[PDB]
Amino acid sequence: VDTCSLASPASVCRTKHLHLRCSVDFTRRTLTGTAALTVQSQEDNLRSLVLDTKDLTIEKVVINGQEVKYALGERQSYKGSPMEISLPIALSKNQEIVIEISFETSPKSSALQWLTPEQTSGKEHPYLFSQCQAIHCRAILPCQDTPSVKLTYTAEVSVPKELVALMSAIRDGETPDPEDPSRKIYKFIQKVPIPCYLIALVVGALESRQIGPRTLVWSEKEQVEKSAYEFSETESMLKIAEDLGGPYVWGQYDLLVLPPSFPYGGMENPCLTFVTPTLLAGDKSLSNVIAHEISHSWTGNLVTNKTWDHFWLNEGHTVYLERHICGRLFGEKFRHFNALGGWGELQNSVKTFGETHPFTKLVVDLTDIDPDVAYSSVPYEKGFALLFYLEQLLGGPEIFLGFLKAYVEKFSYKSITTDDWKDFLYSYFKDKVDVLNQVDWNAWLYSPGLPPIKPNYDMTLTNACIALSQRWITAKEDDLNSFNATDLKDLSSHQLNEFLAQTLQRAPLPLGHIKRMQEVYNFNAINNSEIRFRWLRLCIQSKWEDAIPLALKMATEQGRMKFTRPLFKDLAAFDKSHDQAVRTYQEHKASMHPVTAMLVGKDLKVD
Ligand SMILES: Nc1nc(-c2ccc(Cc3ccccc3)cc2)co1
Ligand SMILES: [Yb+3]
Ligand SMILES: [Yb+3]
Ligand SMILES: [Yb+3]
Ligand SMILES: [Yb+3]
Repeated sequence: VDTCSLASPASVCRTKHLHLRCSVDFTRRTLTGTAALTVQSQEDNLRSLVLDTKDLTIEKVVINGQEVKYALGERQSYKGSPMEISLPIALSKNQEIVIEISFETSPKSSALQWLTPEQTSGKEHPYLFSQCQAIHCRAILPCQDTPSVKLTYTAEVSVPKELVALMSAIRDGETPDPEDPSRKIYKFIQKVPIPCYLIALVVGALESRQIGPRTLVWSEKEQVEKSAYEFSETESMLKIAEDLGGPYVWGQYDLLVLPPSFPYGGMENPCLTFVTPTLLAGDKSLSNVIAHEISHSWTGNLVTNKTWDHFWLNEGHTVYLERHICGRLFGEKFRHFNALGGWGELQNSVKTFGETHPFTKLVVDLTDIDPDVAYSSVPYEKGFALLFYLEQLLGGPEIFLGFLKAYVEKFSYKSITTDDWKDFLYSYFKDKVDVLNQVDWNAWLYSPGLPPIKPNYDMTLTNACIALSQRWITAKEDDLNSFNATDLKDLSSHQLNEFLAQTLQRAPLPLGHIKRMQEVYNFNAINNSEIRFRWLRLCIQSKWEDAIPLALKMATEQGRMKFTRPLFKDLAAFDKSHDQAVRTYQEHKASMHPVTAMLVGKDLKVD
């Protein structure tokens, strides 16, 4: 049972296919159309079924060419409203029918952000993009909005002819709209079954550049050249990922660089990974996010979590593969450096939530929890830490990678639970069951807080970061003169970020130390978003009033939640910036992504 879905479960009926025909109306901020669901009964004498919806207007439901009865239930908060459909003829087990639902979305759809021309790079055209994970697909179309059900899909999308539509699917042509010569229809096919959280749409003034044999980058024209360079390692990462995971089954691997309000670093929409433009550091240094989205083509998109309580299966295995791709490209010492950084992010999340908090468990219970409120680094890093621990326990990365490949092959096209994973781990490692039974499974999977054992990490690349951080933390006023730009000369961007992260873990530092850091290191000049984020948090938490306009600008000029939520929270916690933080939120809230708007409002206690 999926506690986040109000739809008929997969034991009752299963959507096999969606045919979406829709029109994007930027004047009304609506998507209007038909969703034709091919549904297979899983029981005898099926006479009704229930779909998820959220803020959808339903015009009619058509089966066998006639309108049928349907009823929308009372709204259940973030879950939306269940839609019960009375079938005209009882179905036997395995019988399939087509249900055609005529619907329109709400301008406030939590799946969608509608941008005005002034919010875009080009300033002439508007822009739309979706983000369905976890349970926002129901705010675009009626569906069994659960990852326990996988379907293929086809779509035809009518847009103003000056604009381009793309989806999480193979492009299947474009024509003038035969109903309206001011519009174009773009067609799409997704022939690999997916959970519906992977459906995605973008409409805007998009251009493409080829960067590899199976990859185009898409953005507004102003970002194409920088994006092509930034993501040039993509084909190399795809080849490594195929070596680790088995064949790439999805045909194309395109990248779409969204406007700056995209809420996440990336989203693994099949055939078309969506990425934040905050990756555009100019030196490819944030390419781990691409390695992570590539990895999801296996762990998440092929093997899927059955319910959101088991989300760690998706993210932990993806971080694990991501860090192997980066280790194959840049060395094993680098993989251990990134692994140890992730432990630090886990320490931070556990300290923030508290060590007894239920969202620090690996397997969570999202009954009556908004999944967007539970989202954190925990499933990423506690999930990675478990796999990295098991790697060490079971004989190292070569051996554990054999398990990963076999796991993907076993559960390809399926939706699974933690128990399914664990049973297969035990089956695969049958000759090492004595080692597996040493694991404290109850603590790792079901207990809050830090895991009960910390893995072993190579320290080679970390040591200079720790040493410099400790020099600053232990410095007194009379030591500040000893710091110099030469301190950084042998540090990569990754090490500078880790130096900041280590130092931020001990924040605040005295204001004179932070002033001295700017004087000698000129961190205000650095445009790398991860470095800048941690530098600005360090400054604000250390009560540097000069950093307030910089922090407010970064919090509002982009909307990646990783950056925006903690910058707003730091600014609200500094008495000198509190009022500006709340005022700035209130002035921007109407033109924010709807999920970001909600979560920053929760964080700032501003309703
Ligand atoms: N260990 C652990 N898992 C979670 C968790 C589970 C599911 C989700 C849903 C979600 C929401 C938004 C975007 C992507 C996924 C979030 C967190 C927490 O702790
Ligand atoms: Yb029957
Ligand atoms: Yb075709
Ligand atoms: Yb039409
Ligand atoms: Yb078993």
